[PDB]
Amino acid sequence: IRPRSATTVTEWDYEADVVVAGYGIAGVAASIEAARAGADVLVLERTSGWGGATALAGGFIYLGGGTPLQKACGFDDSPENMKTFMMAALGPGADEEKITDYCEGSVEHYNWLVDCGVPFKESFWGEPGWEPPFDDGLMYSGGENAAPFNEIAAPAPRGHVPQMDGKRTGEKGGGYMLMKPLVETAEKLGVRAEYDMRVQTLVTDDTGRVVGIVAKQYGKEVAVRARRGVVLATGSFAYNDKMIEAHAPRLIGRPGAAIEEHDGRSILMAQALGADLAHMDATEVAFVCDPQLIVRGILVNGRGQRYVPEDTYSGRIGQMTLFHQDNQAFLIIDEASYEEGAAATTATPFLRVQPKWAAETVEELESDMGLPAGALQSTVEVYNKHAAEGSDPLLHKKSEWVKPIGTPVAALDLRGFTLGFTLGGLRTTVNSEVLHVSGEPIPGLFAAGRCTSGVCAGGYASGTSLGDGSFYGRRAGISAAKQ
Amino acid sequence: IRPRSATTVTEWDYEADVVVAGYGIAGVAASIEAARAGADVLVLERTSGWGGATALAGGFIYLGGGTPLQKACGFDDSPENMKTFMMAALGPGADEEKITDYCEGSVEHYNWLVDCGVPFKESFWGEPGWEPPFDDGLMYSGGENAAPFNEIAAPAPRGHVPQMDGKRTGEKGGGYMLMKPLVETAEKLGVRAEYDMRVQTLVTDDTGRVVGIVAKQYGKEVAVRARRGVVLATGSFAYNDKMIEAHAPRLIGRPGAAIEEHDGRSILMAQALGADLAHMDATEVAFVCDPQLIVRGILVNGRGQRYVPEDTYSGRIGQMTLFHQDNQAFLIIDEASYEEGAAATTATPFLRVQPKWAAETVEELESDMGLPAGALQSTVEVYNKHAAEGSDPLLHKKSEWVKPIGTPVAALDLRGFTLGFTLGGLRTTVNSEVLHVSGEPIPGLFAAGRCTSGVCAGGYASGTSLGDGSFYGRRAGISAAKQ
Ligand SMILES: Cc1cc2nc3c(=O)[nH]c(=O)nc-3n(C[C@H](O)[C@H](O)[C@H](O)COP(=O)(O)OP(=O)(O)OC[C@H]3O[C@@H](n4cnc5c(N)ncnc54)[C@H](O)[C@@H]3O)c2cc1C
Ligand SMILES: Cc1cc2nc3c(=O)[nH]c(=O)nc-3n(C[C@H](O)[C@H](O)[C@H](O)COP(=O)(O)OP(=O)(O)OC[C@H]3O[C@@H](n4cnc5c(N)ncnc54)[C@H](O)[C@@H]3O)c2cc1C
Ligand SMILES: [Cl-]
Ligand SMILES: [Cl-]
Repeated sequence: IRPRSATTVTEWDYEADVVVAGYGIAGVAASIEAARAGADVLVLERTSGWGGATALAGGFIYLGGGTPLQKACGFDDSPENMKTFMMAALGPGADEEKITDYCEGSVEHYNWLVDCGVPFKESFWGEPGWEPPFDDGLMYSGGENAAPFNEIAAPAPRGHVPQMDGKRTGEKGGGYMLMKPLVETAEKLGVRAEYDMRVQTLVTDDTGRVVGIVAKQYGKEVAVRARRGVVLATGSFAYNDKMIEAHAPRLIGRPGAAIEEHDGRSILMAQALGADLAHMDATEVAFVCDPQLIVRGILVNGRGQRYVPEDTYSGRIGQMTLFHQDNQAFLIIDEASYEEGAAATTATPFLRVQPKWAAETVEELESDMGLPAGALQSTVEVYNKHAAEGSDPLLHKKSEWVKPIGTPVAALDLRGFTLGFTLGGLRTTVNSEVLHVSGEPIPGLFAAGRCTSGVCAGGYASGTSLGDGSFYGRRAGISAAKQ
Repeated sequence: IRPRSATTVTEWDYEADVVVAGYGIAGVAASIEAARAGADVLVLERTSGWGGATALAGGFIYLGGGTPLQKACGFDDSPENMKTFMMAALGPGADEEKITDYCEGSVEHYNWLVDCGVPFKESFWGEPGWEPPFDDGLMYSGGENAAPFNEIAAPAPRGHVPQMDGKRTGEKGGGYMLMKPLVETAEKLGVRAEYDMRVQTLVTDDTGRVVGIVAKQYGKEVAVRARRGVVLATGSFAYNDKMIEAHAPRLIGRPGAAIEEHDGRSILMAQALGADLAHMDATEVAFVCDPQLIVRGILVNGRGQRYVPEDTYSGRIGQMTLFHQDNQAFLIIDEASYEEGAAATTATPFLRVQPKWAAETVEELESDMGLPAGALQSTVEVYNKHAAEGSDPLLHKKSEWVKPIGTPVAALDLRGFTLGFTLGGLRTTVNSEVLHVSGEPIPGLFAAGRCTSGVCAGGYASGTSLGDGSFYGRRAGISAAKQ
């Protein structure tokens, strides 16, 4: 992992101006910009083909500030409103400079993606869910339309989703129709790609400039020269158990990144040169229960207490459950509401969890679940008293979802229903330069995507990973192509 | 911050075998061991005198496994029981190798401290509090005698406190009687000290070995040669705002380390060489309300819900409040119980917070506090139903503290009552060698105390900082003195 001195490289197996490690969203975006700038670009991919986790993703891309898609669907937004939301939802300690930059450039970035051939349907999906069941292009994806954020920033949906039939998240998701037009663009520009390239070490000259990389390809060591810059774009550290334990131990035993190649190597390679890190504890957290069920009940913790409005983003429900309720949750839902939720339109019918307990009364359900007498009954009594008036003054679930819980009543056992991926990584500038602990860029070294600390510092919104990876991937390619 | 090449050092201002940066607990312990091993030892201290944060501390030192002090006070313990507790309480992701080592060596370490002249009174203080009001030597300090840990490990008090009259935490605390006998020991051994030394940069040779440091002393740059090793012992990063934002943003605006010199420089200096880090998000959190009040009431969050047994360690109450209840807490307490708590013996009478609201009934108190109708009433009704039977089945506060809340009733406003210090830092071995991201020690470089990730990975127990700093300080001195 220690850097290799360039003087010890006897021959270069490959050479380019800009060498991009990783052919996912950040890597392809960097390749396009670098090639447009006139650089000779070579992408190094560890597997046998392009796409990475991006091709398996739902395809949300977190964009706003008044995109053509938001306008076509009748939703106002601005860069200031988007920034207000993201600072509140994606912290604490969110990078104000980076978020401001991302928001100010968002509409241009949407148009840039469309120019590369990424298609979006001018239609909005408005029901709770993890993704649009159909090929709709816009959806709420960060809890913008739920408490507390709906009182902090004006709600606007920012989940932009490429148009695709037969989306299968985890196999070939909406994220595939982000990657494919970008790959076609890169290929037409003359971007080169080498496969089975497992990048291992950075090569530096006696000034400390990064001037190439060492990799294993087809079983043997190879050295790749980078005349202008190396862009690290190899993904997260979710599958590196030692790093999870040391940095993000809330994910011990509940890994949820899309691919195994997310082993943190590029973070380590850069740390070896003195690169700085940020938010290494930050984690996306999914909650594997269908949102159409969740929104029609109340979530309670292991003490029978409500703790999150049930109409926020499911990922935020995941974080609140794992982080603050010791990963213990139950959905309390009356039989009629469960039936309505189970019949509702969803992209994830496989997440329709069946109730574990069912009873004629809340008092019986409470004793069935092993809760102390009154713990659940009181929660339901107080909820119902205010719900009869359409009001949730405790957690501010929107009134359209608020009504008394009736009988018979059921409980879904949602203990240990979370998993996630890492959000921390290398510290980078808005130009995607990797920062040394001195606060200065490391010459020749750029990075984007989930090997970096991006727009999310703590909280997460769906789309921010493909959003920041593509946005800052572009910046890394622009910067790396400079002479 | 980038390392200085030794070839560029034209003259060394000072030279020693073992150079210790920082004259607090970790630094003095390292100095004693290195000098006992026959090394020429030089301590570099940034301020005008020794002691650092240690001299201002309450003086708890987290020790167990059957110390002479535990035995004299009639408390059984073993290294296995101590390990079981610490793994459960100081995680998640606690370092099992390090905790096991610390527990197996704890009794020897207690005896080592006594041999150096640290005095302890053979007496135990049993009432809730932040420290013994008098000169008692033993106290519970980590919630060992409260849920959930009292069902996971056999309770044993491990807060060992040096004997001292007129202890004033933040000025000259019990921690002073840890530091003073150790300084006397170090002085008799011939340990040298230079003051106004602000260490800035490590010096490396062409193999990457750390062979000295560069510092500013008395206004000018100086270079200090370390023939055998450099021990970094300069404290935490709590006062470095940029590092707090990037790594531990839960502490933004609520700093609570004892001294300003905790600016993270040694963490950065070592990262520049490729040193690895762990648990950079981990934070001790104090809760600035007297424990004799807290234990006689119920704590509720901003939704009027209980969330922590009120007889656990106050620091754990702090963490639960800041981390999981958005820093919002209120103590609900009846007038009679408040009077009894306010009259109880404490080291911290200045933390006797006065109630903000007082009412004849819980229903009135609830509406006074702005809580929704029923939110607080139901909490108190359920608590009281079980408390009439001496039982807290929700949070398992011990029965001796459980009884119905009566009337009139008051609420203390404990929103924004937390502050803390950082627990993350350099990754070190059990021999206090600083680890590179490669997993190999950096030659010549050792570290201990709050510039390192020690026994705490997340949770905190009082005494673990002076405990691990002194224990791993010894190891750093032993390792650094080797040829
Ligand atoms: C179920 C699920 C759904 C998701 N849906 C969304 C979504 O809708 N919107 C969103 O924003 N995020 C989503 N994500 C997250 C998103 O998929 C990833 O965070 C994102 O794709 C990472 O982009 P990247 O360019 O950093 O990594 P990738 O797209 O994974 O690309 C990294 C590439 O680097 C290669 N690589 C790894 N190591 C090396 C090496 N040593 N040498 C050379 N190459 C290497 C990999 O094989 C890979 O091709 C989802 C995640 C999950 C688990
Ligand atoms: C109110 C309060 C009470 C506490 N009580 C306890 C307790 O009872 N038990 C417990 O375990 N913990 C307690 N702590 C924590 C404990 O005080 C510290 O964590 C511990 O003293 C740190 O030990 P150290 O050796 O790392 O740092 P220190 O003891 O602070 O020593 C570090 C030394 O390095 C010097 N230094 C800094 N930078 C440089 C530099 N660049 N060059 C040279 N020198 C430098 C400093 O001036 C200082 O003298 C308490 C904290 C607070 C805030
Ligand atoms: Cl992923
Ligand atoms: Cl401190």
